[PDB]
Amino acid sequence: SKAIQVAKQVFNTLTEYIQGPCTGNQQSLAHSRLWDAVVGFLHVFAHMQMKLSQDSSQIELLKELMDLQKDMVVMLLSMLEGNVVNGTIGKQMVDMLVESSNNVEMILKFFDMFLKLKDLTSSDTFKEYDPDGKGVISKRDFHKA
Repeated sequence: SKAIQVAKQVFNTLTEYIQGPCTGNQQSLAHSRLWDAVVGFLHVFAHMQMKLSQDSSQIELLKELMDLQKDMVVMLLSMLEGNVVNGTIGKQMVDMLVESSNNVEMILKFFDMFLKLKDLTSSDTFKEYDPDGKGVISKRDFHKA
């Protein structure tokens, strides 16, 4: 937990060098080894989000991993805010998505799991499946539903 907070707080002070769109300060950062640092950070997130979503002892930890995951993309959102269309900084950001192809799809397929959780719970074909409604359904009837 203490190793994430320093990576989060160093990510915040990377945004503030960029945000008010000082264009030279995002030229000289796009030519650095920033992209190598954020390529490896996704590789942590795609693997870690599965295995810490197995017990409630890690779900205290996973919120801090989720919080850094939000705090990473706010930075590279702030690199894009001076583009035109086929802009240079727009091109390289696809490059660290293609040179990091295989690992960005684990989190997208991870977010699809819990986004469908609301309406299946909000579907009356499921709402009266085992119970009427109390805080309890089943495992085997929850399986087939």
